[PDB]
Amino acid sequence: QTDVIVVGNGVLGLSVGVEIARTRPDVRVTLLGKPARQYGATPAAGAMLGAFGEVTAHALASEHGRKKHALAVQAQRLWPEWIESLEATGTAADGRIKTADDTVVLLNTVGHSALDDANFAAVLTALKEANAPHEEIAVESVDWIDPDPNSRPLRALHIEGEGSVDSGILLAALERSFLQAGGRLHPVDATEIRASHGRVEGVVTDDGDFLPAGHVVVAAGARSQRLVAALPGLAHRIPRIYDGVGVSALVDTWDGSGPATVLRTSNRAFASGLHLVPRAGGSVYIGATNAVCLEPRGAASIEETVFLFNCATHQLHRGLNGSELRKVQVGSRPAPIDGFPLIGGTSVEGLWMLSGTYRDGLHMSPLLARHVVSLMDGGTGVDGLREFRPERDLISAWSREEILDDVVRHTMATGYEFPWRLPLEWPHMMETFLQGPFAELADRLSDTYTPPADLMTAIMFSEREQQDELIAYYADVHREWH
Amino acid sequence: DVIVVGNGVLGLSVGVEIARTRPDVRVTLLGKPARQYGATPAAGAMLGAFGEVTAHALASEHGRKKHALAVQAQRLWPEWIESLEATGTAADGRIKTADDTVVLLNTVGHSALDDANFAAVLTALKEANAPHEEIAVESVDWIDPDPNSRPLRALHIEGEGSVDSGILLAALERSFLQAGGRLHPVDATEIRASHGRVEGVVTDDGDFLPAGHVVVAAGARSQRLVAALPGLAHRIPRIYDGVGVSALVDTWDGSGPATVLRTSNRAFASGLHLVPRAGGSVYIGATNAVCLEPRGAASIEETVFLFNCATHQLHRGLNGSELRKVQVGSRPAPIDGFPLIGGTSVEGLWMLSGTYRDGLHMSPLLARHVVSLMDGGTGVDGLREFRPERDLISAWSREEILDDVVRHTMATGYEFPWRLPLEWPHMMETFLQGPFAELADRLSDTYTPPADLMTAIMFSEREQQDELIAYYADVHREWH
Amino acid sequence: QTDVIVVGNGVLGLSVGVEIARTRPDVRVTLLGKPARQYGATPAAGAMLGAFGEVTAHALASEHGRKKHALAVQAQRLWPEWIESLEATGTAADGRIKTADDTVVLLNTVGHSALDDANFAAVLTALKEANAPHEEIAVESVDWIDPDPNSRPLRALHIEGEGSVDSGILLAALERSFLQAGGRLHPVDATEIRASHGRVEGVVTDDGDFLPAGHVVVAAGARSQRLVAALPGLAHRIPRIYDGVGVSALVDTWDGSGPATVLRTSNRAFASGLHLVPRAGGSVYIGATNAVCLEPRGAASIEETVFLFNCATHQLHRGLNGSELRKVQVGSRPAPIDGFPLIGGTSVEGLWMLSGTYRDGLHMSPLLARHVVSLMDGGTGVDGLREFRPERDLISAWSREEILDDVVRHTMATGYEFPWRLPLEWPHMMETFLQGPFAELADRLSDTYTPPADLMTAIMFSEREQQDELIAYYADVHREWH
Amino acid sequence: QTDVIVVGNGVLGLSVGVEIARTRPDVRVTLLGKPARQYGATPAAGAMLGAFGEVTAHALASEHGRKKHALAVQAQRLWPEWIESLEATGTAADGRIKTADDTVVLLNTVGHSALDDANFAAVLTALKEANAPHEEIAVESVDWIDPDPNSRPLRALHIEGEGSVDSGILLAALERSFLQAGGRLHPVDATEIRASHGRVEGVVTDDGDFLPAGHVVVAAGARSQRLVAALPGLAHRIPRIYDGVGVSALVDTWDGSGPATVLRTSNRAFASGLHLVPRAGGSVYIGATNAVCLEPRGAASIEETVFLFNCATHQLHRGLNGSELRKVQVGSRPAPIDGFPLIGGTSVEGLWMLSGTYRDGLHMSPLLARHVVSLMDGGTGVDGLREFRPERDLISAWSREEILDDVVRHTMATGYEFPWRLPLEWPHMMETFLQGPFAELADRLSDTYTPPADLMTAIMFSEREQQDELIAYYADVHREWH
Ligand SMILES: Cc1cc2nc3c(=O)[nH]c(=O)nc-3n(C[C@H](O)[C@H](O)[C@H](O)COP(=O)(O)OP(=O)(O)OC[C@H]3O[C@@H](n4cnc5c(N)ncnc54)[C@H](O)[C@@H]3O)c2cc1C
Ligand SMILES: Cc1cc2nc3c(=O)[nH]c(=O)nc-3n(C[C@H](O)[C@H](O)[C@H](O)COP(=O)(O)OP(=O)(O)OC[C@H]3O[C@@H](n4cnc5c(N)ncnc54)[C@H](O)[C@@H]3O)c2cc1C
Repeated sequence: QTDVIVVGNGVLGLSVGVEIARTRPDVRVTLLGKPARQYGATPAAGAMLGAFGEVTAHALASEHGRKKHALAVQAQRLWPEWIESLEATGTAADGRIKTADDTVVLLNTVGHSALDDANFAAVLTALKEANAPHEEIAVESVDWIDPDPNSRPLRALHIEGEGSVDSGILLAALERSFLQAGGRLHPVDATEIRASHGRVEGVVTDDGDFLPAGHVVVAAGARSQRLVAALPGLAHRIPRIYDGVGVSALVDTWDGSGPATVLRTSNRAFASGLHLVPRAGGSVYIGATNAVCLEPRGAASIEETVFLFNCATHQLHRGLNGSELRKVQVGSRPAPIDGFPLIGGTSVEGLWMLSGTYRDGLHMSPLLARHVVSLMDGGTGVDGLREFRPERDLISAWSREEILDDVVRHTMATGYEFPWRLPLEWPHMMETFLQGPFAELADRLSDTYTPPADLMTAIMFSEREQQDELIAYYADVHREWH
Repeated sequence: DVIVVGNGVLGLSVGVEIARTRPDVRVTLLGKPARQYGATPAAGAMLGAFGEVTAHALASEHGRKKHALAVQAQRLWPEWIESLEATGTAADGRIKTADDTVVLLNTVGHSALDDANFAAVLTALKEANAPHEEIAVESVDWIDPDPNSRPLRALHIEGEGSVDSGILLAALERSFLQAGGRLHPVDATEIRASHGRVEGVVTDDGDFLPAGHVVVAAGARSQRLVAALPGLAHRIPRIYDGVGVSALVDTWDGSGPATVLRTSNRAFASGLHLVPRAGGSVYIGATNAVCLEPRGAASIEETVFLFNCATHQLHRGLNGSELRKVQVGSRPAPIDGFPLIGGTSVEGLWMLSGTYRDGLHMSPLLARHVVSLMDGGTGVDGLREFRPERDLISAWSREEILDDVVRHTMATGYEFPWRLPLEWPHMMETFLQGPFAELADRLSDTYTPPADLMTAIMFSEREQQDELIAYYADVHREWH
Repeated sequence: QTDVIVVGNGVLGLSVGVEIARTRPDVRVTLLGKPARQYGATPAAGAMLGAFGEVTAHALASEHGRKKHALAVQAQRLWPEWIESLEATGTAADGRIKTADDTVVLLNTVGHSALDDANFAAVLTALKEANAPHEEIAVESVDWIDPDPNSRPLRALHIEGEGSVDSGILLAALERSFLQAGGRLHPVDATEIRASHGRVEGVVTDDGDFLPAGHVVVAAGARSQRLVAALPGLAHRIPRIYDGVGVSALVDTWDGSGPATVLRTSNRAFASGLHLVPRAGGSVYIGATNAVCLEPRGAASIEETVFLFNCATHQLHRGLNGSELRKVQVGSRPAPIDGFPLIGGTSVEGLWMLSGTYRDGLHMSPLLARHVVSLMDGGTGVDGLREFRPERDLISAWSREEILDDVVRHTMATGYEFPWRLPLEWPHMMETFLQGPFAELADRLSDTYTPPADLMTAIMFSEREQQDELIAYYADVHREWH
Repeated sequence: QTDVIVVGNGVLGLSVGVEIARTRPDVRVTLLGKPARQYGATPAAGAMLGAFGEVTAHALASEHGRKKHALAVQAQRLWPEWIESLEATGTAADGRIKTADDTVVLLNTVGHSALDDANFAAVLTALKEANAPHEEIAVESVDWIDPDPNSRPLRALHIEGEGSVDSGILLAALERSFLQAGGRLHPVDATEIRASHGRVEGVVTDDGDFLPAGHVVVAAGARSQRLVAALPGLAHRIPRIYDGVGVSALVDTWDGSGPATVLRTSNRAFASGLHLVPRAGGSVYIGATNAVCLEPRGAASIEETVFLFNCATHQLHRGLNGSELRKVQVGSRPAPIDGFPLIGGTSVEGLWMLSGTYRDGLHMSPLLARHVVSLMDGGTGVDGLREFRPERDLISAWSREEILDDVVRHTMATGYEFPWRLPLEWPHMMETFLQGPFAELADRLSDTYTPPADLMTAIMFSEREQQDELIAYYADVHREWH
């Protein structure tokens, strides 16, 4: 037997683990990661099986964005049989993975017209282009919702067959399915990947042990690039992944009710958004904030909890105000510096990566897992994932001008989403005075690379030393690839 | 001899029609250039038929009849304007200021009014086979709202436009004089009648003017003038002052929209609209408060609310624009919610009043109706329920009005817009129901005032409530 | 038996347990209660040693209020030697009970003038009458605070020798001191007090056991009256105690700093308030909401968490916005139906109660513990606590008119404290329409008893069946005592 | 000729006209100006006799500011006898000039701490230094006011003998007193001052006439510099005066009541402020906005009317909300480009100026009139007016750094005064991004001159062509004086 080590116990690590263990009787597969799931994105997720719900005008204006969207639409088709195959290893008492079949997208005025109006139109267009079943519906026909009238939706979009899963029941089902197929769970973290003669030898663990392997799959979420970056040359050949720190909450509803569908807005300032995912047992999930952090953070800020709760109680259901808080959850969306995932092989024989999936790795997991396992078996996996190979020059999916327009719009959107109340001249004054500093920052960081808006705002408000370290990083990447 | 009492749109419109149709008779029109409490000069004005539609109005038979008359009036306006402009020159300016209207739906209001009323307007347009289109908000020209106050739906109504009310008044006066009418700039103090017939009018300079016909179109003063005649105090429904505040603004860049911009009718028959004017001016309107006594000056509250709504919901550029005039006028507000149009039990005594928000729009139809009746005709088919000598109409159940007055009260909050703890609205709804139910039960066993008047009565002095209880009891005695 | 059983493991149970064990070395004292401390007030407390800080105009306008205040002033004097005696049983690593020596009371406009202006004046007058060391200080001289300018204080009052304790370190010190003095901890709950021939026999526990005793001291917080009410006649002779559900939070500050003093407002709508209590290790405590509930609740509502966080970030320090949330805490202030504590003996020989202390049982604990132990030893304990004996007709400390004025003012204060933004006619309209329903409720409940504002609002918005049950309760109490 | 022509019929022109006519009975004094008083500051004034009420920390931090304040304190002493001398020419039935004897300054939180807190402390210090009678009073003792509780004052300062006049009754009394003393009113405007051989010959009027004179006193408000600048060399020797456009209103109060004192805040963003001046007959005056405009404007903007009304109804009396609006008034405060008035003689014999008095020309009028008449008679007038001579290099009363700090604080104050509601990170973000653009503008305008904050904000948001014209102006002034 030829040993495979999967580093990471989120949706991506476990999904690849399950696929390898089921497909490869010739391999012993060991999966690393602790039950604490420190900084874990997956346990903090609702989660929405978001393909069309995730559409933004800005994403679909780039070739790379359209390619990512096509993969999300393909992933949706795999979910019914994937769920069936995971539930089959359990019993009724393990609970149901699927919590909703459909999604309603709501349009209210608690946000920027330049994001919410543009994104609602882009979602409609993407659905029509895909010939996907959907209907614009009367807001009056949306069941369950009880918004503040001043925060109410005036348009609503029903998307058929775009639903949600319980992320906790999914994780439990993946672990159980992994064990059933002969996989071994080793509850320790990788400290170091060992390689020599251009080949992986295995992994040093944080209990001081060494585990030998012919294949190492890195699916360590936001830690994935930092782990691989220690190997020779790879610090400037694997795009950096940061922590997209997200806050969500589990609430026991006042009357034990919940909506029959996912309820969501389109993506909002700096890839945040508002949604409610149904759960069993009189619980609802509400999400979810997003802030790119240059270092990991495992606790919610006061600001994040207040913003999430204020949005949900005003825009979705005022009944949530009197509902009991059961849990505040925090996890790190793996946020790639060039805005696209890191999926496939490396220049190191037997070294694979599955990371940088940001807001929709959980949704894409069955497709991504099958792609990487096909590559490991000498196949070509899924068409169109070649552009997202982990060992690459940074992608430039947008012009600097497009990103500078976007970062100012997203900054203004943090105001409109609050929502603020300002003198009417103040917004245009702030727009005018935001342009110059962001243009200056972009010019200073690099002659060739521009970070997307989500990362550019984090860099703008970081320490001088952190900005200078990123200037050096971008210059070493340019040197490596040009 | 014919005497028209009142120099608003209704008095002058009937004056012009009489003078043009009866060249053998002397027609004299009373009223002063000051136009004290005058509704017409304070109007934009919108030729609002479909724009005026509410779910609540169209749920009553009387409301559907009023709406049918508004739709009929629209058809008369192009030829009416042509006939008034024909008596003038290019230099008098144009009566028509816009051909079309855009209705905007934003969330700066109550869902129970704005969502219901937008759906009712759409249905009314489709039922009437009126040309209209739901349009993308992005395609509405000129507007620059606060994003948190922006519309998410917009409705283009073709051939529903606006007039300059000042140029209309000047054109009516000029057309009246051209047709042989006489303007006598004094007020009527008293209508003289004996042996069941009008003799004429005593004026406030002490003179007596004889007449075979007296047409009362004195706006909110109309019923008080006729109520002095024997028996008529409890046979002519009372008319109150629907005090409205509007403003003329010189825009920062001299621009204006090509269409009327408006919301549907809001709390207590207020609303937000912009009517285009010539010369880099726009009209913004308009507040509404039923007052048991007349008021000729704007409150601070009314000016701030009108300006706040226009700058946030229509165009932030209006914030830096110059205020040219704050206008105040009294919408004639009938106690039973419907106009007073036609003849009386007194031979030669006619009334044209109680038109509230849309007398100006209905004026050519109403003028032609009353002139047809004066000539022995039957005028316009659907006006019979709105005869001025009547028992008070009960167009809605007490329950419907109690639901409406609580919704309108809550709408004053959502329209501000307020920011409150989330439990407060349901708490206020619960504690508003009892007092309004108690007031309604106390006022009368049979009559219920509509929401606009019920809120004014709720917050009036005990003595004013008791006087209204006596009024309602004397009306019941008279008609039952 | 000369055995003593203390029922409850909060500050009051443990404080009386320690005093009994130290003063009666020949007797076995057993203390009941579980480490979970379900609904526990003490673990959720900051806690402030609040005497002058707790002063309201409304409390000091009643004879009973002035008597309660005199006891709080007396309790303050006991704290230095009490803390010394508790720390003496531990070592350096157990940490310090005292976290601050002084308090600053802040006056801002994020509240009702009828509460905050009246209460600030009452605190000043109480300090001057007691000849207590204090100073009105310039707001600019208050260290650490960084309020939103629109939420800033314009007056500030320094109170010397009014400080705070770490409630967690206090509980650990009381348990350790109890063991050191020969006390036994039995981690089970009392289900039933056994009595016959007018005398306590002991306690049935929830593991089915029977523990014999000559003395039973009930300090079970908000459960105290429900436990004793099962004994013959006592349902209408021991005033009911409800749950004053309070939400607080532990925050790790952005820079590890904290204030050197307690920072607080005066008591606000329905005995809520805003305060920050210093803690060791770069943590601060923020508190604290209050809602009287007719049934217990062990979880924070969304509303409570948002209100607490919004007040602290605007009125105390905007830096708390970016600070990490470590814990949301929930506990039940024991809320007596007649507004005064239940301290002393009963008509049942050997049955004692220490409860109904609402906002300041922790502060009064050393005085209350010494009072009850003196009574148990045949003394008269502390002068002025005989009015607060647990077996009594309901106190009527205020006229019905005073309470109706108070409940409308407190209702309006929930608006001003938010703070709301309303059309200027709405407040007077709401005041006018609130008076009638509260007058009607008060008249319907009883001809003789009026619940204080905090309880009256809970009864106003309770189910018809709960109102009717309270009407019957008040009628059975009147029958028993008249 | 020994004939005197006064150009201007505001408080300054009429005050100097009265003093000349009374002191020189042997000479013909003619006063020009029309009853419309186009752009007139005086008729739009309340007016407050503001000396201590006008104190700001920023003004008193400069030597020129302390000199201006000393003149305001000296002017206050003249008012009782000045009023007596004007009322003596009339009867009871002419009405009373004085409408209040005293002023209450209110401190609320509807503003920037960096202006309102600093200015309240500066007012207190200035009063103590001048030995002026005053008292800090309980807010509860301020009669009449009925603020929104969230907008209420927490501190109040009673200033004795700092009152108000009815500006309309003052103008009528000055005209009557002028005629009584032999003055002639000629209701036309001056178009041109004629001078040759370094001496005034007289004035061309806008009806084409020529009026000869040995003395011409220019008190034409904001038109005063434009009139004199036409004479040879004077275009860069007389500092420019702009229009400080101010909006005020007359309101008939709901019940005919008014306060017994002036009610005011200290000066606020860009020399705006909130005040109520009592009037006879159930009327109150409310003021007053301020905006420096590079061209005159005779109509109120929507923004100005809403801001004035919102502040008065929330911060002074909610009863004003239901009160009737009688008149919106607009006048131009003469706003000198270097921040100080233009008072005294010129290089042209017999040519005098009284202008650039901004917020307190009306208050200073009796002192300024006496100063100019003393100079015309060969005296030295009032001590300390020498720096404010009209023919001068632009004053630099503050460092560029002081003005840049001030303009950012005033910009932020437009937010806090609204008052806005924003996410807590936004204010520091806006402060950071406002500094650079104002620093850049200041550096670009001139190497030596810096406009005060009120003018700098108007220049920042003016057209490029208007900025360039001001750069040229500053360079021509530097050339003339260096
Ligand atoms: C703010 C506002 C906005 C409006 N907007 C619109 C709009 O968009 N569309 C629309 O269709 N309509 C609008 N209206 C007007 C509405 O249609 C009215 O119902 C209509 O204008 C009433 O006309 P009237 O001639 O009956 O009354 P008025 O216009 O009030 O004319 C009555 C006249 O009679 C005079 N008078 C009083 N007593 C006497 C007496 N004793 N003798 C002689 N004369 C006397 C008065 O001084 C007055 O000039 C608006 C009104 C207001 C106040
Ligand atoms: C948010 C908040 C903030 C506060 N802040 C302050 C402050 O700043 N200053 C101050 O002085 N005080 C403060 N307090 C506390 C206040 O003084 C309380 O009145 C006091 O803590 C009550 O103590 P207790 O021991 O009576 O009750 P608790 O602390 O409730 O203890 C009772 C214990 O008995 C247990 N129990 C219940 N039933 C049984 C049973 N059948 N058998 C055995 N055990 C049982 C419970 O689980 C619980 O642990 C605060 C409280 C809250 C909720």
